[PDB]
Amino acid sequence: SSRNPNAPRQGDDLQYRVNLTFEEAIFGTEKEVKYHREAGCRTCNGSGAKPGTSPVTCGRCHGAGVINVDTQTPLGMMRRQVTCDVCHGRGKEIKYPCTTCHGTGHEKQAHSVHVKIPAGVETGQQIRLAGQGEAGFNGGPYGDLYVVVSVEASDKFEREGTTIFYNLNLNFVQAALGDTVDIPTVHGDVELVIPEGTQTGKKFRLRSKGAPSLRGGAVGDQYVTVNVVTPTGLNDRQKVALKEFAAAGDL
Ligand SMILES: [Zn+2]
Ligand SMILES: [Zn+2]
Repeated sequence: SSRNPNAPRQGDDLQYRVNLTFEEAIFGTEKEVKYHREAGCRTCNGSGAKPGTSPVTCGRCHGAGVINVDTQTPLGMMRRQVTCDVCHGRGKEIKYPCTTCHGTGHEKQAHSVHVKIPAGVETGQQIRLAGQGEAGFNGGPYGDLYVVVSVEASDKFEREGTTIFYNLNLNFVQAALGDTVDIPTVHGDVELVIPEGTQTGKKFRLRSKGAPSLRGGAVGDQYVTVNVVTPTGLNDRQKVALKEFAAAGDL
């Protein structure tokens, strides 16, 4: 959005997709990220000239970057500026460019970054790290680095925001008579008491066993949801107990 062709301009942004485990995301964590950015030659100090040589005033534009283009009218003179045949900038140290960056002041560096992942992130949350990402032009600023969280599934839990979700399979006997089960939690295990008579679908709410909130909130909750499993692959002693169960209870 500026007419000066050699105006300063910010470098390209970068994106890193970082893979987390279910729990890494629930809690905090930290990673070092290794990658190759374009950074700006340390070998030439940013000007693409063999050290001990120098950019020099242009052998056409005479230090202007532009060629005045003057045309005689009846009433006067027309001046058109067109950007220089050669330098397109200011100087012209092209006879001796830096060896590594082939003249443009930008070296492929190897870079590493220390990232605090705050507790509670979900897949697709981004973090902006200001300095990182690619080199600016004509002395402009450095790009930003953007990491997107990508969270791996759990074998036990589903999640959504602060809330954790666990399904409990109960058998008929446990459902009818009640029972006490150990319930997995991202914070460790928790004993839960199942009343006698539990209907399938029942939702139990464990307070503050869910995920920490990004926006300063208190920890969320883990909701346990009961599923009653019909039994299958039943031997004859088992089918007798049930037929005998049926009879006891229509008497
Ligand atoms: Zn260089
Ligand atoms: Zn020139």
